[PDB]
Amino acid sequence: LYFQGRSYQFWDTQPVPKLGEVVNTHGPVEPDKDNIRQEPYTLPQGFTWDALDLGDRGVLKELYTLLNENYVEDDDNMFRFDYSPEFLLWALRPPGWLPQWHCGVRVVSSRKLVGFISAIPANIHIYDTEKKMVEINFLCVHKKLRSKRVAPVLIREITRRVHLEGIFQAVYTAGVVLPKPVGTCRYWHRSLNPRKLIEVKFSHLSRNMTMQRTMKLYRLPETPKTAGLRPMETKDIPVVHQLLTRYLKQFHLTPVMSQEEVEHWFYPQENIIDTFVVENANGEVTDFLSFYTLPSTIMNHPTHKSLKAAYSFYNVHTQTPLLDLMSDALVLAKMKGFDVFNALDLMENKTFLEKLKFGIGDGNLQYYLYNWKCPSMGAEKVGLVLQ
Ligand SMILES: CCCCCCCCCCCCCC(=O)SCCNC(=O)CCNC(=O)[C@H](O)C(C)(C)COP(=O)(O)OP(=O)(O)OC[C@H]1O[C@@H](n2cnc3c(N)ncnc32)[C@H](O)[C@@H]1OP(=O)(O)O
Ligand SMILES: Cc1nn(C)c(C)c1NS(=O)(=O)c1c(Cl)cc(-c2ccnc(N3CCN(C)CC3)c2)cc1Cl
Ligand SMILES: [Mg+2]
Repeated sequence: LYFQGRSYQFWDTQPVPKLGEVVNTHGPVEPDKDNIRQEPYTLPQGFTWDALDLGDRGVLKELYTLLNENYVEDDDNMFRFDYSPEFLLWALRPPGWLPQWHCGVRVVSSRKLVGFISAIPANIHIYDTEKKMVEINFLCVHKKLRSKRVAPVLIREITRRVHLEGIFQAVYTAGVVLPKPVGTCRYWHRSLNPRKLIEVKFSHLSRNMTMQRTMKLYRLPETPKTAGLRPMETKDIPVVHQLLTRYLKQFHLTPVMSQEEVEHWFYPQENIIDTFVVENANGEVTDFLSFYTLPSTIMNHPTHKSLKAAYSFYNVHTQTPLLDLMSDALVLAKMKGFDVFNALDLMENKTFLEKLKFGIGDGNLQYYLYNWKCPSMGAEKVGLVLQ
């Protein structure tokens, strides 16, 4: 059985392994290029490239609107991600960000923004190799421009722009199956406000249960249990960096963060990123938990307009049991007004998902490397979370 809906006209031309090729080697698919195309790729007539300065508030709003109206939706068209402008700044301007890697497509005549793709730099540990790579995210084509082969042009153009800076590998996640996943993860969900989630058909009411009984089943403590939990502060930057660096060594695909990157990714910003640390009776920070804020717009519901979701980010345990840490994460999310807590089955997350009453969801998230041939891994060896 060859075809399963995709004969990969674009992807078969790219330096990636074929779907169903078993990989036993480790290394690049093609050599580092010593001459790179200087000219942007040709777009269809009436469209032009534009590098978006997200420090211009109006341009940031334009990107916000493109994504708010055209980024990831569920298959029944009830929910769409609603990344805030300030979130987008957090995700797209980490240390080493470049304006040319905020790659937009605009209509020539009206200047309307109809396409986007982004690269951010990251050091990536893949098995026994550490490479400088980029992370690709926020690939989006306006709904009215769909299936016109614009996505391959966006992909080739960010590839060129990244090659110009001397980087020849990338890491990316998507919901679609492409040549070739290095790992596959599943989304899991922990109800915090089950009433609302049942009302908007995110969850279903179980066979023999009432609304009041489902509320009781998912009821959480009013405050966390772990001794010495508190918000991350500036003084915790070094130890958070140390804890994460050491904790991530056990996995096979991880970021390798500088202290400035740890500051950027974890230092709390209201309604974007939350990090809590465990400072013990000695004064030592031994664990931390983190989650980011990503609501989804709710279409076609009479009462509820926004689904408030917290996403598990990086959780490091050395002295507090992981089960207790995540229990505290759920409590903190509840306290802050989240409707649901989402997590993937990567890292050690399978050790707590069922025990803490997460339900499995519909969506697979595929992890990919560009121009790096290595064996695939189980979800539990994946130690990388992209927003
Ligand atoms: C060294 C540096 C390298 C840097 C680059 C690294 C690689 C980066 C790779 C990008 C990582 C992105 C990370 C994220 O942001 S993942 C999030 C992606 N965004 C969305 O899902 C938002 C909603 N959907 C859309 O806006 C559009 O439908 C998109 C833009 C996704 C496709 O637009 P459209 O629906 O109008 O289609 P087309 O006619 O233009 O093109 C169809 C072709 O594109 C292939 N396709 C479809 N979806 C994806 C996808 N998510 N990754 C890679 N390829 C994808 C498809 O197999 C086909 O190719 P082939 O089957 O013929 O081969
Ligand atoms: C409440 C809700 N809102 N919405 C819009 C949805 C679909 C749900 N249901 S869901 O919670 O179970 C869920 C969730 Cl969050 C996300 C995805 C998904 C799918 C494909 N790509 C991505 N990304 C791509 C790139 N980024 C680095 C990572 C994101 C995410 C699928 C599901 Cl099915
Ligand atoms: Mg298109």
